[PDB]
Amino acid sequence: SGAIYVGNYRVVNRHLATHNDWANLVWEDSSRDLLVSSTTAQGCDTIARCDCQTGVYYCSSRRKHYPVSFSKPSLIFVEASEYYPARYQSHLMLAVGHSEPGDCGGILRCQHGVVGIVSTGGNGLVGFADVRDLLWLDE
Ligand SMILES: COc1ncccc1CC(=O)N1CCC[C@H](C(N)=O)C1
Ligand SMILES: [Zn+2]
Repeated sequence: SGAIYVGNYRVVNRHLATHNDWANLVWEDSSRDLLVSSTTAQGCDTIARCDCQTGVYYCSSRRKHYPVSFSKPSLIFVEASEYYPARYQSHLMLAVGHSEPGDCGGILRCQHGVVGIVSTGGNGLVGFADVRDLLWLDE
C-alpha cells in the first residue's frame, strides 16, 4: 500500500482508494490508476518537477529501496486483473525490477522529489504512475 500527501490532497492508486477517498473525491483517472482525495491536515511531500529517468523506489516485499532507471510516461498494455479488464494504462513508466501486488503504493523518488507511485508489475518489470505533470497539486 501507500500514498503521497501534498497540501490538502492525498494521492492513492485508484484500485486501492477507500470509502473516505470516494466520499472526498477531488480528481480521478481510471486509465491512470490515480485518485486524489481531500485531507483535513496539511501534507508536506514535495512533488518532482523534472525530466528524470533514474530514481529510487520503495519495495515492501523486500523492505528495500532500489536504484533503477525507468522509461518516460507512456501507454502500456496492462493485462486483465480483478480491478480492471484488459486495457492500455496511460502515463506509466516502466523499470526492470521486482514487485508483488501488495507493492502498489511505494514511491519512486529522485533528487527533485516524488516522481510517482508503484502501479503495475510483471515479467521482471515494475510500472509507476507518474504524478509530475499534475501542477495543480502545489496550489
Ligand atoms: C507482479 O504484479 C504486480 N507488481 C506490482 C504491482 C502490481 C502488480 C499486479 C498488477 O500488475 N496489477 C494489479 C493491480 C492493478 C494494476 C494496474 N494498475 O492495472 C495491475
Ligand atoms: Zn528529478
